[PDB]
Amino acid sequence: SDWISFSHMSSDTDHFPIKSWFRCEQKAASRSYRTLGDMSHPQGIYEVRAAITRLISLTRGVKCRPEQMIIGAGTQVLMQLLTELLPKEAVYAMEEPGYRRMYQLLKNAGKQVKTIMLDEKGMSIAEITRQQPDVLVTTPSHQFPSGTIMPVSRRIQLLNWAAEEPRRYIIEDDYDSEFTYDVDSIPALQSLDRFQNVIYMGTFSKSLLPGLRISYMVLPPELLRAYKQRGYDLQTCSSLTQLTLQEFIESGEYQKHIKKMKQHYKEKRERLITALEAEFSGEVTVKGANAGLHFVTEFDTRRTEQDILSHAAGLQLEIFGMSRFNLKTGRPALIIGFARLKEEDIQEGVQRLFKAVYGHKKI
Amino acid sequence: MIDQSDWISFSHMSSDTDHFPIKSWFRCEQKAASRSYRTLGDMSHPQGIYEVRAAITRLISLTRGVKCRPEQMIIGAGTQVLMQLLTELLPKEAVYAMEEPGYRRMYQLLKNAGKQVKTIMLDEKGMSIAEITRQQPDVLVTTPSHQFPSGTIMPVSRRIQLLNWAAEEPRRYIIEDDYDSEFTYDVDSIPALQSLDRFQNVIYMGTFSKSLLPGLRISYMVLPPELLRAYKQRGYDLQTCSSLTQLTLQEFIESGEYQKHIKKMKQHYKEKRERLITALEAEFSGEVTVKGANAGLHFVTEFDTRRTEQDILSHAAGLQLEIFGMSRFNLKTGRPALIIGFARLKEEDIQEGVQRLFKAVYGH
Ligand SMILES: Cc1ncc(/C=C/c2nnn[nH]2)c(/C=N/[C@@H](CCC(=O)O)COc2ccccc2)c1O
Ligand SMILES: Cc1ncc(/C=C/c2nnn[nH]2)c(/C=N/[C@@H](CCC(=O)O)COc2ccccc2)c1O
Repeated sequence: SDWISFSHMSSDTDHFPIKSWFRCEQKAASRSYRTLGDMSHPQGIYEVRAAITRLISLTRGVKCRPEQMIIGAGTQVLMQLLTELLPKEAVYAMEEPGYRRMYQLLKNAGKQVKTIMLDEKGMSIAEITRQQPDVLVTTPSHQFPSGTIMPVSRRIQLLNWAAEEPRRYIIEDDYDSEFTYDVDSIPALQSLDRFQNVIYMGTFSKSLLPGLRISYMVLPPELLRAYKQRGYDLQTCSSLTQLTLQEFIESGEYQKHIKKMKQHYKEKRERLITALEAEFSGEVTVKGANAGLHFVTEFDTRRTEQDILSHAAGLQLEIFGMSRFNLKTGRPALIIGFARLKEEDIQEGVQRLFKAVYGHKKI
Repeated sequence: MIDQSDWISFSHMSSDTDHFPIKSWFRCEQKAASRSYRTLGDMSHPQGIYEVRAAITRLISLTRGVKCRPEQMIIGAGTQVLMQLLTELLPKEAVYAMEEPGYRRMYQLLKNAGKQVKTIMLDEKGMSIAEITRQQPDVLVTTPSHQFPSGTIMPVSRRIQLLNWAAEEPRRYIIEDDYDSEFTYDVDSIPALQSLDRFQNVIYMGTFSKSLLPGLRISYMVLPPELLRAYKQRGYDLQTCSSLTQLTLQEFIESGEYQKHIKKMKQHYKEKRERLITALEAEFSGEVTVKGANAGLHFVTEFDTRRTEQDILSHAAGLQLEIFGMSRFNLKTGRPALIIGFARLKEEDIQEGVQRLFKAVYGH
């Protein structure tokens, strides 16, 4: 195929060390084959949880005991489980724009879900305070999709809000947090909390592969108590997959991989920005590009988003429109992911985009 | 002394890691990866990769006569996630009914979702249609190929009474849980209940987690059109089975490795069951009643003994014999009945195992 991907929901496969991953799986398998049908703790194998605990304490400042952690095949199963540990009449609140899939999950569960618009610092604490929800879903590292990084002041506002009344919860979806360009790392919301009002949720899908689904969540001890009272849950990650993750982490292959990828995506992001800036000269507006694996581009042009995307599809440019992320007019806005984008396709990538916005490039 | 490690297991909740072709599984995974690596980076179709679903569909039509299209099938990491999903596709206020004795874990899942769950006793033909029509549930959970745990194979005639019952009123459904259906022994090679479902009241539930790599959970669910339509209305589900685990399973099947393994295992289990039956019959000479064999990986033993089912169980730990009593499969009182599972039982251990059991039962 001659497709070029500006997709945010695909991941790199050319730079993921799949041979290392398989070697770790062989090493795990050799270490624990006798017990493979035995290590089935519903929360995840303890040592896997401890390995992830150590990792996210180092790289995110998350503080927690392995016993608080729950591993799962993907963020959806963990979220669904979460909605059953939280009070059943909890009013939820989601960033708009945001993760519509999760919006739909909460609606389908019959939950009330308020939509909290963004401002320059991320999820609006004014809309939060006005609408008085019980549970926040927020993406502080790199707002999904707008790309805004929640500054520390706004984190503190959200935590003060959770702290002012019993039984308010912040679900911190730290998706896309493994990378930070032209700015340093901000400690996680969970890390700043002087209390225990944050559920930390992380995923390995952006850093290993969507193909494999591994996610986890760190419960505040009281939601852990409700979880432990259930008595019937089964782990959804295969034991060998968990042990492979453990070996991949404790061998150092994981941290080696992230470091190399941090450099790769930084240079890719820079070059892709320069190329968008030369091709569009000033008629592109780029925002949300200080972290994560995508940013936003707004375009000064006359066609609809449904049209610009319909042309790009014809021109074999995989790209998505910002309208997809309304939970529910202006100039067209698109999501440029660059995780799957080959460096050698950057120049030809913007062209096709510079042509999907209308149909040409006369110069 | 009394070697502490010398445990013999009669437990049903197992699968012989020893006998699984682990190297063939990894070679299939490697072949899948060579063919499709540039595809792991994509998002699986939410139902599961089509070609995986198609391979499973071809398999279960051959091996069970299930009649379905890959389009109807939903892959998931274990039966529980699929059952949770199912409870959300079925009407909120649906009234469920499960076999008693049965699978406590699914009972707990349903009750924790706030569902009314009826418990339905067995007769000689399995789940009691008479109790079903008395207690008036909407959705049945049943194990027709080999009732868990009594081991009764529901005969065609009772299958038809269930199908008739479901067709009589709107919003009835039959969940066919076809666990441990990869094995039958010399009788009752009867196809899936779903193969008779002229009116689309059946949801077929199958699983590989007994057949494949220990610790791996791959299950699937075949949905009738109205529930499939309800599933497509959601628009937000993410496939829980790793794409590469799906592609390995597909290679395992289409390379023939999967069926080769089942033929071998089936043979192994038929002989092990035979040898274990001959031994129980020799040791107990009629003071034992075996029922619920001819399929699966466990059967039931009723014992000719003044001892308590709980006295036998506690003496059994005292002999390093891991065994389970029928009493543990009540959801929520006479001759003692035990579940003999021979999944993780060594042929070396058959003669010792029944002799230990004889002293669990009688004390001498
Ligand atoms: C804020 C947020 N929170 C969780 C997830 C999903 C998590 C997960 N964790 N484990 N499994 N799934 C997503 C992304 N969702 C998909 C597309 C969004 C959409 O356009 O709908 C992309 O999925 C991935 C693709 C490649 C790599 C990693 C994720 C997300 O934006
Ligand atoms: C009627 C029925 N339906 C599905 C499943 C499991 C499905 C699955 N697939 N993937 N993930 N979960 C089981 C599980 N039974 C286990 C629990 C025993 C208990 O405590 O009662 C024991 O293991 C087995 C023993 C004998 C046969 C099969 C399994 C079951 O009984």
